Amino acid sequence: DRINTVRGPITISEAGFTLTHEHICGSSAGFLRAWPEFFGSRAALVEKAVRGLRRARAAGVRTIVDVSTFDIGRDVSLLAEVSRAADVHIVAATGLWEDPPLSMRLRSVEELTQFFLREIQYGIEDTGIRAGIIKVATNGKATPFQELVLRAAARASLATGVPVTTHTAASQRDGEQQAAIFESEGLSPSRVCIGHSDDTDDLSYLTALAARGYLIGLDGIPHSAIGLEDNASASALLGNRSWQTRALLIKALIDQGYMKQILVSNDWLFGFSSYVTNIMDVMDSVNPDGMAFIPLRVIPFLREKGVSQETLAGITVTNPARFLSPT
Amino acid sequence: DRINTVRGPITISEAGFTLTHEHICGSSAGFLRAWPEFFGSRAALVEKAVRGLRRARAAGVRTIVDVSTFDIGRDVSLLAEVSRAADVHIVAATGLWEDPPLSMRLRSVEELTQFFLREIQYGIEDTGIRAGIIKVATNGKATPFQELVLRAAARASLATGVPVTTHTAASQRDGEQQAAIFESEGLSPSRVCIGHSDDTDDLSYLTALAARGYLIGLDGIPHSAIGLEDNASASALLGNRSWQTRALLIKALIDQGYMKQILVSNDWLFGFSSYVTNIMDVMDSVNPDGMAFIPLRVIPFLREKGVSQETLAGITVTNPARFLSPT
Ligand SMILES: *[C@H]1CC[C@](C)(CC)CC1
Ligand SMILES: *[C@H]1CC[C@](C)(CC)CC1
Ligand SMILES: [Zn+2]
Ligand SMILES: [Zn+2]
Ligand SMILES: [Zn+2]
Ligand SMILES: [Zn+2]
Repeated sequence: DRINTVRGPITISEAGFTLTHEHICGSSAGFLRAWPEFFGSRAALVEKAVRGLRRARAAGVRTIVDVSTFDIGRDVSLLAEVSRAADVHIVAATGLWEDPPLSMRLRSVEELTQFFLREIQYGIEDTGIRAGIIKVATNGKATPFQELVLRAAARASLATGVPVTTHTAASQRDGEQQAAIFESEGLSPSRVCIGHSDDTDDLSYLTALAARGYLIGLDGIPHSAIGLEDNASASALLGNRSWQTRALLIKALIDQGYMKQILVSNDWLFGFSSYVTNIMDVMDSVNPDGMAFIPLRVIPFLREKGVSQETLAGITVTNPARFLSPT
Repeated sequence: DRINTVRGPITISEAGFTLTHEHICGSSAGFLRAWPEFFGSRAALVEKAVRGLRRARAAGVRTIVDVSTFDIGRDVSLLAEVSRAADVHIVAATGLWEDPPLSMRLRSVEELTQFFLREIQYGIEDTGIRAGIIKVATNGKATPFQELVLRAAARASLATGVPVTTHTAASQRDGEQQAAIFESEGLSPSRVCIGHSDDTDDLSYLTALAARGYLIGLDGIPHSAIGLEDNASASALLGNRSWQTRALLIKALIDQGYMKQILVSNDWLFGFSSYVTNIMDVMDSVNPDGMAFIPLRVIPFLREKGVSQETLAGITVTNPARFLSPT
């Protein structure tokens, strides 16, 4: 009956309009602490995040799910500060992404389960802030360690009811192996969002996942390097498909009967140290609306394409609440 | 005229008997903060380190150089606590080892130089504690990023006078490429210790480095899996050469005229999360003396083999002071 946020438990009705895959800062463990000048300063990063979340709140957003893990450099004290100043709920994540250090990569499935359970059930570091989601990742066929991470995420979710959300290389159909591993541990697909699924146009892949009961994360809608001229690093990161092409996948899944299984987000950030220098400036030039892009641009676009206000409210309010509520 | 420690500047004469390659904890960035239970508890790790350093101090040690970097999970607040409780000076390190995260691996040589200079000239995180050595690493041919790290370490040392110490795969003669890169930046070999050099018996490699002026780090003397039965992970980490075989390299370099260029250490730790679970228990069974192994076992061994007290005092007191004193 309660979702954990960086400011404590909230009721399901308090979540409201929820972006289910976002980041305050995409970094690495300990990096903001050791090298804040990379972001100008910690205070500058806080100010940029607060301004952005305030603009998102003005556009209707009430909650974001920050799916930054330990190895994305999640700083829940930073999240708590930004959430208080902007009056936007923030759900924090446990799990591991694609850059775990040796001290994680050498661990067993049982050890990883203990760590994920620590952050869900006890707290993150010494903050008492508890994670409300488990984030995992593959980029193609799972490494042996990533198989353990997926299994540990399933075990932590089975013990707590907290959902799992994934990073995929969608064009490699990673979600199929992720699903197989999750189901081998007994995890219900209704507890799992297969993310970055808007990175592919393969409807046979997307509907294969949705038919089994998975939630489908169409979470990078504004990610596009169309127009960026001669920027190889931005094109490799953002792709050459338009935001409209990504957004139309929302309509496609609605038209196939999966409106209750769609989760939509921007996968935006306010600082970004785990990629090339100045990528944040490039991304901000692509999408000045930042996290407000979903309510300000995507929802009107889909309404114009014939999607009802009621269905879009179900996707942005009802589905995230059903997903995040521990079950 | 001063060496920076985790408790502030000390005079050269205060350093005394110095172990030049040690670790309080071999971990990963943020790991002790996020998962202290891996070590039992933070307090248990502190207590184990204080007991060990007190036993080292009783055996004659006055200073250790903790060559844990950012990506070894260096916690200078932990080092400061242990150094105060044990009355042993601890010199902290900057640099990067073999497990840098994406936020480091994507950086330029200029950016890395800024980061190393930050930790030497300003402070580590928000602690005001300044590093007194720069640690770098290769395992075979340098990766492109490791080339940048070596160059940035050279630049930081050229600006500050602080020395550089390296991790090598000694049997692959890494020190030769490390030397080439350092010298291409104008760094004096007298500011560089090529470490893990006791991992090889190749005198042609060791003397090639010493002839150019490098300091030679014979820093893992008690590392041996001889006697360990059927432990593949311990054998891969520690090797099958005896501690006596490693220690006799000290005598070999003395006999070749390099007594002033030898640095000796244990490469010991009190916690170790970046390898297999329970490796610390295995290592402690191999060498119950821990960091006291050099004064309690190696120095008497070399005296029995004909090395003078005066030469061993030069190696353990004079050489570390000459190396660490900024120049
Ligand atoms: C909201 C109304 C229901 C549809 C039209 C699907 C029938 C989607 C938009
Ligand atoms: C101390 C005295 C000098 C030697 C014998 C090298 C001549 C080493 C031991
Ligand atoms: Zn991702
Ligand atoms: Zn993301
Ligand atoms: Zn090493
Ligand atoms: Zn070491």
